[PDB]
Amino acid sequence: KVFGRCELAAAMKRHGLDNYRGYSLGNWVCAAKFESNFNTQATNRNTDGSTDYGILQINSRWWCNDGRTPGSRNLCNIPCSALLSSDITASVNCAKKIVSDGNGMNAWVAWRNRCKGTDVQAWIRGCRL
Repeated sequence: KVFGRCELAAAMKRHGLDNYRGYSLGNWVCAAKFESNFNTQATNRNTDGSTDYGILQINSRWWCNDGRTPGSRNLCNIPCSALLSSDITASVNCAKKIVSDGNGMNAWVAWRNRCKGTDVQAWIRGCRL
């Protein structure tokens, strides 16, 4: 599924991401835009044998099990395929753990390259939240 910008913002605010750990809703919507362009089925294989899954591109090396990532851990205790659902619940709950893993939102490279330090409030424009 491909979320409209405000549609995703609503879904995220609904799952408690607005201001979570000090990160405004805009930060999350912006991370989502550049990590997967709001596509829940988005996937990117990495050169280290891992794969990034879903709307927030969660990595299989440490966060979910896809059965084909060497020395992989499953800290979020879920199959990576669960991160490809139209329901973002799984991704959000896993994301909540990642953002508290000692690097803030820096865990998402796209957020770091395209959202950090910017006027992220613009990603929430036009949304009746």
